[PDB]
Amino acid sequence: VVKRTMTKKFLEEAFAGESMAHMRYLIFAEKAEQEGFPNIAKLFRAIAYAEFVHAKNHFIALGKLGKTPENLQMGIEGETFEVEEMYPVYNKAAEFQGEKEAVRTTHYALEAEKIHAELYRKAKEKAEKGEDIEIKKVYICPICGYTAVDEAPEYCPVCGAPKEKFVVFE
Amino acid sequence: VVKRTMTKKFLEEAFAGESMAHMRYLIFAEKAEQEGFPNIAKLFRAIAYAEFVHAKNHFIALGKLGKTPENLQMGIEGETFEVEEMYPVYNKAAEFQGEKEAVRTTHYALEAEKIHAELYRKAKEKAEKGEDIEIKKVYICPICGYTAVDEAPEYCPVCGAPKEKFVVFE
Ligand SMILES: [Zn+2]
Ligand SMILES: [Zn+2]
Ligand SMILES: [Zn+2]
Ligand SMILES: [Zn+2]
Ligand SMILES: [Zn+2]
Ligand SMILES: [Zn+2]
Repeated sequence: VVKRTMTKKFLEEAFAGESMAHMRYLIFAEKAEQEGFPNIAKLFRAIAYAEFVHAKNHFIALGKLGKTPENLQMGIEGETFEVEEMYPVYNKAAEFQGEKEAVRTTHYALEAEKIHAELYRKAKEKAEKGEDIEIKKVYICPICGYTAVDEAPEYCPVCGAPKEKFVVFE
Repeated sequence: VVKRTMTKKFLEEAFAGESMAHMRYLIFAEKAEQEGFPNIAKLFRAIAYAEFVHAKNHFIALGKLGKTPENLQMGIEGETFEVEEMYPVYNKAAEFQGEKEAVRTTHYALEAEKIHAELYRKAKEKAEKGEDIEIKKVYICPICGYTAVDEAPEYCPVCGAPKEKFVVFE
């Protein structure tokens, strides 16, 4: 595990850097597909996986990967900071600054993070007792990121998108 | 498209935070499966996808998504900063501070990014004049992120991994 302050900071910044690049590339891949360059889309996804490899290495070298229950606790904390602190403030500044599109994306994010904290809380009870959770499927709204386990409403309660548009993990 | 300095800076931070959360959840997913929690892994992956939705929204609201050629150009500039500036320096700091794991992960990242810039450079050329790239397969080393198109090397020149460990994108 990395312990020297500067090196740790540098690897933290690299982890952030690799995460952003991975994310940029997945967004770019989707755009490339829409423009009819499926092979370039494949190129972006594959390189995104390389960035994931790099980020995972940095993440592990910094000692931030533990067991599933602790990982879930890190999730609960991150989500809670976003719900309670970050997004309410960013949302309010956006509104105060008349930036309507930023008011939208922060509101989309905020409502979904609320759900994530609770799901992770519920899964941690299970993991800590050595039990996997019992779930059939997860629905994600591809517009606002609204998240439902097993059953979802016919329309996204945040953005109004129809259930048929939801992304299903099963 | 967000113009106010504060809101923009906040969205940029939120995009960074969303990218890292997505990355963390993908790392946690892989760990949850290894520990025998396939459903928790499924929950990690699904939520990671929701973070992708939030980051894409912030990214688009920031005006950062263009057409494939200009997306490739932004990729090229990012890769070039990593290759020439960030990782040589982080690698040298890690070595100077005696952090051998960090020396390793920065070396791993470094060697792989050199390949990335060149491929995006090649793909941009094609994409500018309306062509998709020609190329069936991309190969990625799951240990160091080494990248090879069409044909895997007999072993990874960076980490030494057998041809057969490479992840295929086809
Ligand atoms: Zn990288
Ligand atoms: Zn979340
Ligand atoms: Zn929605
Ligand atoms: Zn989010
Ligand atoms: Zn790269
Ligand atoms: Zn390798």
